[PDB]
Order: sequence, then C-alpha cells, then structure tokens
Amino acid sequence: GITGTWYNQLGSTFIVTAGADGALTGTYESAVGNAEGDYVLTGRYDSAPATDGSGTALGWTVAWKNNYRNAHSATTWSGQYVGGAEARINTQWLLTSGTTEANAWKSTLVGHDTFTKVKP
Amino acid sequence: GITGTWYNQLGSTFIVTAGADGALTGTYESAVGNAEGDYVLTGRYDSAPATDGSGTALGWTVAWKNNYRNAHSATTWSGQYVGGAEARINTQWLLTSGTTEANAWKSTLVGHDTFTKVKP
Amino acid sequence: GITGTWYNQLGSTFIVTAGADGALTGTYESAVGNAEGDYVLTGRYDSAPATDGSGTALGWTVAWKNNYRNAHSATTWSGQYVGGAEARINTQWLLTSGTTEANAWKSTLVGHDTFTKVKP
Amino acid sequence: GITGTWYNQLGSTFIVTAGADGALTGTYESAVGNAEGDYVLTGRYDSAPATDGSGTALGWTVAWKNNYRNAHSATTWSGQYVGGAEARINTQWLLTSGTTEANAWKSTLVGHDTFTKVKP
Repeated sequence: GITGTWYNQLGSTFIVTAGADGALTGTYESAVGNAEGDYVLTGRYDSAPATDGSGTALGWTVAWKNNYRNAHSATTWSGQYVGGAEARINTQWLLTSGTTEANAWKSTLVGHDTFTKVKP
Repeated sequence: GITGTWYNQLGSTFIVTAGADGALTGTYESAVGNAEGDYVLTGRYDSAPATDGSGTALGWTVAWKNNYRNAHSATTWSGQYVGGAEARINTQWLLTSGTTEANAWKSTLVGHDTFTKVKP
Repeated sequence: GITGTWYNQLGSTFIVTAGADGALTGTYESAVGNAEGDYVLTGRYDSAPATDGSGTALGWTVAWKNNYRNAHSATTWSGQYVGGAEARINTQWLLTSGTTEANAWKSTLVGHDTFTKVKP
Repeated sequence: GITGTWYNQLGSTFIVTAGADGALTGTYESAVGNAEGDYVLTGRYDSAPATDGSGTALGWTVAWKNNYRNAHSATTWSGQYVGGAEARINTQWLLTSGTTEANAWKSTLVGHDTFTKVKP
C-alpha cells in the first residue's frame, strides 16, 4: 500500500508508484531548501516483507536538479512503511552536496521525516 | 566518469550506469551482511554538476531482496563522485531493517563507504 | 532552562545539571535496549547561546555500563535545547557497540529523540 | 590505553584522560570549521570491554565555545577504541547547531573520523 501521495511534517509532498517488482518511481516537491517545483525520485522497497507485523523496508533518492533550480545536492531517505489506520513511512535521511575536498567534511546533513497519507 | 564498476573498502562491488537524465541504474553485490548474489540498484545523480572543482552529488538505494534472499531491509548511500587520477564515490549510508513498532528504535544502522575504480 | 528532568518519546528519563562553564552532568535511565538502572551522563552545552531565537547546541554521552549491566556500547545525543511554553531538547543519536573488526561495518545505529519536560 | 593524544585524518588534535571509572576528560583542537584554540571535551567509555578482541565503545561531546570563538554548535563523536600496533579510534560524528525553528531541519552535519596515535 505504498503507491500514492505522501506528506511529511514539514509540508513536503511526494507521489510514488511501487511496482510489483520493488521499483519506486515518482515525484518529490520539497517545502524546504533550495528547491522549486517537482523533482524526480527513484528508489527500492521490499516487495515481500515479513508477515509478522513488521514494516516494509524502503529507500529513495532525489537529486536536486530539475527545470527550475540545480542545488547541486541529493537526498536519500532510508526507512520503512507501516500499514493500518495510521499508516506512516518513517525515515532517516542524508543530504549530500558536491563540495571541494576542503569542504567535504561538512557535505552531509542528516535528519528524520515522518510521512503520512494526509497533510500535517 | 560515474558509469562503470566500483569497489568499496570491504569487498563489495557496484556496477552502475549513469543516464543523461540524471538516472542511476545497476546491480550491487555485498561482501557483508545478509546478502548473496546481485541486487537491483536505483538512484539519481546531478547531471549538471558545478564547474568549481566540486564533487558530483548522487545517491542510490538497494533493497536486499533478490531471487535467493530477502533480508527485509534496504540501504541508501548518499555521497558525491570525485574525479582525478584517483576517482572516488564518497558516501555515507543508512541501512534500515523492517521491524516491529517496539523495535523501531534500533531499526537503522549508519556507516560510510569509499568506492574506488580498482579492487581493494 | 536545561537543568532538570527530561522525558523522551519512548519512556526514557534524563536528569541533567547544566554547569556555568558549559558542563553537562547527570544520570539516564533507558526504557529500551540492553539497559537497567541509572547510567552516568556527561556532556557539554553552549553556555552563551545566540539571542536571535536560535536553539542551544548541546551533546552528551552515556556508556551503558553501571553496577548491574554492561552492554559494551555507548550512545551520543547531539541536539539543541528549545525554549517556549513547550521546551524541548531536540536530538539525533548514534549508538555504537564494541565489535570485532569483521563486524565493525554494522557497529553503529542512528536515531532521533525528543525530550520534553513532561511524561509521555 | 585510551589516555593520551590522538589525531584524526584532517589534522585535528585531541588529548584525553580515561578515568578508571569511565570518565573521558580533555581538550580538542579542531583543524576545520569555525574554531580557534583548544575546546573542552567530556564523554564516556566502556571501562570493562569484551575480552574477545572487540573494541571499547566510547563517546564524547565538544561544545564549540571557548575564549576565542563561539560557533554556537556542538559535535558528539560515537565510536570504539581498538588496541594493538595500529591502534585507532574509529568514530561517527554529529555536529548540531542552534537554529531557529525554520532552519532546524538542516541543523545537523554527519561525518566520520579515524583517530590514530600519530599524525597523518
């Protein structure tokens, strides 16, 4: 039940299709950072998860280049999907920027997002 | 630059194809963890990187399910490709396992990987 | 502001004393993991925070050894204290277990914690 | 064998004493960021680690305020010590800054450092 629209706490929006194979493909609209419009997203998910109640592991990447801006950065979300009345995708994320060698050490931001099927 | 076979510090291999559109595709074989054989890889990279000597932002995911195993988990690498005599893909990763709600707190491991174009 | 008893989202408690010098001292009791009883806590915080409405940078460590248990691991929380009607300590943490070299790759878990001044 | 001077790959220097109890106390000189001089560091370590070859879990915090600058930030290192000819402390780190609420999402940098008993 991953296919559809999801909203994080910060008002960001993404749409995705979860293929029967394990493909995640869709769009991400970010409500923060140097971003404007929709950005392509692609990732993977466990298409045959544990049947003991455990969530479904997944992950996806968005490169912050589109027709509007190019932040020269990229975020990957790593987390799991959990079904039910209060369905949510809980993730941790890493945002790496292209940096010179001198600045590499501070190239990566880390955060956490919680996505739900309704807006905050 | 990015397209080709890559090797990390631990014995893992990473064969990737960089699309003109910013797409990352390929297969991954992990030397560690609950894995064996090839796994699908999907990601994105900045197809118009800055020209100031900055690295090239990218990310990809691998879900650890293939025809032989399912670890009920996914790893995302977030990083930057760096050129030179010694080109590298410089990454940090998160590995999230599908868990129950009462084990969600210890769901995600974090680490780093350096990919070089020659075997360790 | 920071000195006092704090509670996270999972049932853990965090009693801390903020020194004038920037020192953080106290005891922690974890509701999760390989833990029971009180554990020593030591850390630091910015004793001269900016006045522009910014949070107050801080961090502390707890090694999971006390007179009753030893989990051969340590957790560091990195975060910022935020004032208001609803003061919070906003954190991300890394939990590193002592491992063998061939398990060093899966040594560290990453997560986040929100500490409030009232019980969950 | 933690007590003494350690150098990371980036030329940073720290000195520490590991008390028989589990106390880490000392100084950190950073070779990167908005830092000048020595900064106080405090943390914890496992003072009775596993006797199977496993490393010794530890963690420490530095608040980036001293007599020279105040970056209004703080780093926590989480990792393990490993003895032997090639002794090293391998860590992951989190650098949180005080931010307004609007900017909290990007308040934390993440990296990895490897410390040795001799300079790079």
